[PDB]
Amino acid sequence: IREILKMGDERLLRIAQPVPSELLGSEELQRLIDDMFETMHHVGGVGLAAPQIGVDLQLVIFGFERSEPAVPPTILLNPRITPLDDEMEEGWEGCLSVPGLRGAVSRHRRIRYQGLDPQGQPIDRSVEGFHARVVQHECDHLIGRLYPSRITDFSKFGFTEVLFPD
Ligand code: NI
Ligand code: NI
Repeated sequence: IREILKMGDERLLRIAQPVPSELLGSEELQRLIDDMFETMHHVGGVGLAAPQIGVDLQLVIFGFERSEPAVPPTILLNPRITPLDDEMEEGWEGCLSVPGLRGAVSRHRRIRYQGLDPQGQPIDRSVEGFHARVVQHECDHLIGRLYPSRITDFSKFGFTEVLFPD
């Protein structure tokens, strides 16, 4: 469990450093991953960027699956996103660095993403809808973008208890 930096901290604005080839498969890289999962499981989030705990590395984790749009548990390093078409889809987002709030954000509906897993094996997936949304959201942290900077319709930005009574 680690401190989630909250919006306004200048560490969330960094352009993150690539993970060095040298740490691929290293113990230090494992501790970080473990902390990130423990921290994300504890505050009940769907995803987490290393910069959100003030670690300046292109490293994100995400994964959603319970009684019900599932997303596989993934550890993506040094990622790179390619939109597959011009189609956009609005949907609800929150974030642990912006507690108390939700916003509607329009994202690419279909992406390819590529990167490395923690042992340096390449990742290369084509995804749509929610899975595509989460990856776009987490990769924004690595270029110092939080989701309010992405909102086009501020009629749908507000406090969670006000937008969602239940
Ligand atoms: Ni190197
Ligand atoms: Ni986030």
